[PDB]
Amino acid sequence: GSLVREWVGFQQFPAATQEKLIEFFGKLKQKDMNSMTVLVLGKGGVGKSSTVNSLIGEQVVRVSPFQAEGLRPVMVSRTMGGFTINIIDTPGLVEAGYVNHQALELIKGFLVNRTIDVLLYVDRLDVYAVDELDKQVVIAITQTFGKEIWCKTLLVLTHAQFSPPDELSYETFSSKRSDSLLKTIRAGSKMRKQEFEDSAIAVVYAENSGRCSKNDKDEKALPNGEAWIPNLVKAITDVATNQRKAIHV
Ligand SMILES: Nc1nc2c(ncn2[C@@H]2O[C@H](COP(=O)(O)OP(=O)(O)O)[C@@H](O)[C@H]2O)c(=O)[nH]1
Ligand SMILES: [Mg+2]
Repeated sequence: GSLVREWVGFQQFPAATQEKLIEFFGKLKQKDMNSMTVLVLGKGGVGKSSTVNSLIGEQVVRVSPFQAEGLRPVMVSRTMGGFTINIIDTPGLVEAGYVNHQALELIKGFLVNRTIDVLLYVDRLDVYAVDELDKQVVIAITQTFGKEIWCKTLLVLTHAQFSPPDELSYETFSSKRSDSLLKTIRAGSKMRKQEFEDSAIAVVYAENSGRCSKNDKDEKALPNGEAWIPNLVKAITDVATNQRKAIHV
């Protein structure tokens, strides 16, 4: 009785987002790609589940303030028009004051005979933190995966609609928060520091909350003004298309 699931969530996205999303995917189909596997890593409570639930369009993955449990990666697979998109929602990687290696390989296991196209690294925008337990996370990642991971990676900051209190210019605030994070990755995963500049990772901002508010065509927009879901897949898409090796060997 099961083959996969009909992306009922898509029919749910506003028109401008539907037709925009139909474009990006149309690209892969033509490049002989009728599937896309996205992974999602990061610390707990950053907004992995919230975001995935956002992209697919339904309540697939469960969100939670206390994301101290979980402990087993779930894959979400929806299809339509002959195209299949799947996201792997990985459990938090920080387990009480430190990286959780138990689960980190539990992830490395979930994907043994698989192929990854895009990896999403999430953290929160509303954080001003010089997080270095952070620097740890960035290491463990390169430890399990490695060289290919960051080239096929993307940085997502959630709570993209965080009004920086008492001091301004969300743009002056956003970058410092993006830069450092990028900086921690260029530096943390030792390989990249000079070469980092060679390819560049890039960032995408997201606002999963139901209070995000809209725009002309009723699609979740950022303060910046554009739709984050639509342009977010654009990114997952460009990365899925650029022919680097993929999480391999
Ligand atoms: N990602 C995200 N979470 C938000 C946002 N606004 C509020 N939240 C809250 O932060 C929590 C994130 O939970 P979840 O995504 O499950 O964390 P995960 O463990 O990384 O998957 C939710 O319970 C939301 O109530 C937002 O813009 N983005
Ligand atoms: Mg989760």
